[PDB]
Amino acid sequence: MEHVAFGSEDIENTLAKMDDGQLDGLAFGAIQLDGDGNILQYNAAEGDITGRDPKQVIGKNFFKDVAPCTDSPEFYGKFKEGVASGNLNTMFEYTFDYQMTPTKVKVHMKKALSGDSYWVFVKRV
Ligand SMILES: *C(=O)/C=C\c1ccc(O)cc1
Repeated sequence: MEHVAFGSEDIENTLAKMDDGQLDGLAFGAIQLDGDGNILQYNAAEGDITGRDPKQVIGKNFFKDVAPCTDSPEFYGKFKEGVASGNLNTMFEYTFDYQMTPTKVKVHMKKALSGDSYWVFVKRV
């Protein structure tokens, strides 16, 4: 288990040194999106929550194909705004319900230390 807490203020610095292998050790879901919403990373933990096979969704558009239930002003709206503005740090509850049992979750989104990469952290509530 990779000892990193959900909601840590310096999470993006800590996660900068993790490979996909290390990323699977987190106690929470972690997805890495590019500026266009394509999945660059998607760890085992999130997969436990959504049922998705991590290595299968990589390279696919999240908002378009993986998780259409996040295609809303309440989720997709903030991401694109964050991307545009060049910064993002927001926390809010949500419910994933596409092709799965409705699961109330907490979502944390924040720009990565990298230029055009963005994190989506997910935990059960
Ligand atoms: C809403 O988000 C529904 C499903 C879903 C699919 C994939 C991932 O990663 C999260 C949620």
